[PDB]
Amino acid sequence: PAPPDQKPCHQLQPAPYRALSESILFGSVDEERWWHSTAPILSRLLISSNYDVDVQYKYLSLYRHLVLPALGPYPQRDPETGIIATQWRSGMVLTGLPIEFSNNVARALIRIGVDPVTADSGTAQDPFNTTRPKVYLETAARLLPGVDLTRFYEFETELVITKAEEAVLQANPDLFRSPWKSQILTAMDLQKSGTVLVKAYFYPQPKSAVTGRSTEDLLVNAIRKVDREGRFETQLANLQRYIERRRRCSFFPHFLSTDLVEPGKSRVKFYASERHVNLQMVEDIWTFGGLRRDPDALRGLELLRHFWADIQMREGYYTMPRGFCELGKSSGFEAPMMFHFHLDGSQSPFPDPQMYVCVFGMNSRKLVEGLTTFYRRVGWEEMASHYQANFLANYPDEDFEKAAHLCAYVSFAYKNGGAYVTLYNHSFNP
Amino acid sequence: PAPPDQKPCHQLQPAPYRALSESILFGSVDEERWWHSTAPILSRLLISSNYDVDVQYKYLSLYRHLVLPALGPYPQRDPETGIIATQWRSGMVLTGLPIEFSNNVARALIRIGVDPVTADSGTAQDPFNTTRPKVYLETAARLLPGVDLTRFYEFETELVITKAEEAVLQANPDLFRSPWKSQILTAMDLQKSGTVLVKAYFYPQPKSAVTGRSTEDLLVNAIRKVDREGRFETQLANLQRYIERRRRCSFFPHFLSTDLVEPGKSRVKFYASERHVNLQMVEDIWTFGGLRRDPDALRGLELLRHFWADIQMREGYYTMPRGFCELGKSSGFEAPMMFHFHLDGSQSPFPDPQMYVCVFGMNSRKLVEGLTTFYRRVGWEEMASHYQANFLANYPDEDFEKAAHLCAYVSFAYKNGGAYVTLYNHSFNP
Ligand SMILES: [Cl-]
Ligand SMILES: [Cl-]
Ligand SMILES: [Cl-]
Ligand SMILES: [Cl-]
Ligand SMILES: [Cl-]
Ligand SMILES: [Cl-]
Ligand SMILES: [Cl-]
Ligand SMILES: [Cl-]
Repeated sequence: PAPPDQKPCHQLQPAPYRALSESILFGSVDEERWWHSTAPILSRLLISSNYDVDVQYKYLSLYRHLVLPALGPYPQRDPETGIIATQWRSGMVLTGLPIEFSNNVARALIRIGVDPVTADSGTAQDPFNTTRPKVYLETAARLLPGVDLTRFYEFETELVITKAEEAVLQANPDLFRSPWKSQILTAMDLQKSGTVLVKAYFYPQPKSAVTGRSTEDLLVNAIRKVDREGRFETQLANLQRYIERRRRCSFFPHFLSTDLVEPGKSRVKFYASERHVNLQMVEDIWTFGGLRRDPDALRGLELLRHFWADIQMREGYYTMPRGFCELGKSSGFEAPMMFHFHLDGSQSPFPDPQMYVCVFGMNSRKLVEGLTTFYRRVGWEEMASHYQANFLANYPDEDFEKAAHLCAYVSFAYKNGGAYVTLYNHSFNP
Repeated sequence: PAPPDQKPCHQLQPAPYRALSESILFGSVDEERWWHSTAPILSRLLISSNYDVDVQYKYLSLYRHLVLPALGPYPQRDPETGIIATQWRSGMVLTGLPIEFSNNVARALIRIGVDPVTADSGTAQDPFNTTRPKVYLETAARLLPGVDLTRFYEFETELVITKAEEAVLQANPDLFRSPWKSQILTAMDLQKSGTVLVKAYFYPQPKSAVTGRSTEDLLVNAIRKVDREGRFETQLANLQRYIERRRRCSFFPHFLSTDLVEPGKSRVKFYASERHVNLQMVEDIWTFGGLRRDPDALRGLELLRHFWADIQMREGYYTMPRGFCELGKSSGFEAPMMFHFHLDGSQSPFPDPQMYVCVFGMNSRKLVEGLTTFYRRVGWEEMASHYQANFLANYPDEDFEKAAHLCAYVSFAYKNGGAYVTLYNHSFNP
């Protein structure tokens, strides 16, 4: 596993962002303000991760053309409270913003997470944001080669509410009281070659409310129905058997995601949240109750233990987040830990697990110091030396003694004898 | 005078053009087809002229955002004749296309000439294209720093028809029978630093038709009225005295152009067409009847003589162009020679002349061979070696035994002890 690139880039206006900024005519004030609040962070991420210049420009232009209009209204500041939020509170970030850039610091790859929204999203005209995500994926599909939507349609049919089911949730608003209303989210994985890999995420909590089927049964029946070839059947069965063991409760099946490629090559990730945030519970999940203890499983768990200590995670029993914690809102915010399970079409009996720890509310500078300690432990030299100062460079006017919102989640997997660490960070500067 | 850069670039899809092409969503089919027919030529021009990568992207993006929508309907092919034209026939090129990229091969600088048009331009809704150029310059002005429109307004008021005068030309179409209907044209000079210098050109032949004032009196009264400080007064007077000498006819005042900067720093170029295309007439104009024979004037004229022979220009008496010669139309096309006079605000008694020879209808490959001979004569080594193959690389599928439309005009001046040569070339690939 070749160590990740990390070049320094602290510049407040990186050259590609300026070059485009001085050339773009925006047909919307919102698109213009979004750009100036996020494009500098994207541009820095791209040059620090050592993407080629041509590819930097491809992606900043794509950001401009495809993403900006899908971000909807620019966030607004409350005069007296100072809190800055958008009317639709996205399930993608705890700040509720519809945009997030994530940094795979094991490979130096950037991903753009987008909750496609309109001015009507959240309001009476569209209270569950049904159509705009689809339109976004459809547009991405015609623009971007290799983007195959067959998996999205199959899951949309099973996992997203129909127009009648909406009416039931409008007529009777007591049946779905959660403010987390996002059904679909998107992600574009930006490869070094210029190719974009698109993923869709499905959150069927509203379909659950209207049909009386639990989130688990929806996810599993969905996956099981779409899986014609039965490539996921073994891993899925054993994940179910594990969720069964756990129910006989703190483990909660939450959502899934799928890639958008040829069906017989497609791969799904099943997400579950866990509220006992402690290292004995991580082992239980990581090893499926001690059933999955091959060398690779245990070697990864030893390293997971090192990671957990290095970033200084606190143990605890943490309940699902009450509302949101938007910019201006104060965080020491505590939330649940999370796992995805990778249904990969291999012959492995168990799908590969990936841990997501919510670090939102932990001092972000401190957290990144702990990560640096971890980068050194695994010999990621360039990243050890340069990442922290690139991290802080994205939040120029911010106070890092108080700031605990800059990193929201960190994920850990073990792939090819190596740690895989991804930071999900604050992607917005007013 | 430091010799011009010229790097080779023969690639059919240069990297910046691909990078943008794979990222742009076009809200118009016309903008999309325009882009694919012209952006490769612009991208090649920019890398051969050795512009920085960031600046290449600034300008290709600007092309995309500001220019593409101003090009109006994509040109259409006639099934039986094969001729390819746009409904509005632009006065900017003999092909009638609203776009032209010109190459200053003395400095390696590119300029974008644009005739801003809509789907309505030329038709009953807008037969003289009055508003769209203004809108373009106004948009460029808010986008681009340093663009000052005070000069444009002053000349627009004097030189472009009012809405009543239009009505007179519609009601009575016999009063203006010329198909050259463009009143305003634009040019963006792309500097190496990233700064864009915008010029406006004014063609008052229609205002002439409705007011009964000759083109000359319009141009001179216009310049004279706008010139508060009297910076142009001496050069203008002597140019008039010369036009007077010539009338007492083949010399014809045609149009002017102005830069768009601070007024007291502004500079105008007065254009006139000459139909005795021969070297004795060039001397007469160049030296204002033998009144302007300082060493710089005569040293430039010696070099002009070399240029004229090297590109193998044919002498002759040539009358103004009857209609257009569009793509698919056959050229050995003969047209008038042309001169501009640079009213520069200096203390010189005479404004600097610049010759424009119409080479449209001369074999373009042959012409560029003759230019290469000229580049060598003046020691422009890189340009001598690489320009021809960069020229031909812009017209990939074309036959260069017949092709005489690829270069339309070539201009010659003498600035700072050195030749200044600019090619005005075909900027479109179907
Ligand atoms: Cl590079
Ligand atoms: Cl429906
Ligand atoms: Cl149902
Ligand atoms: Cl803390
Ligand atoms: Cl460069
Ligand atoms: Cl008017
Ligand atoms: Cl008048
Ligand atoms: Cl010839």
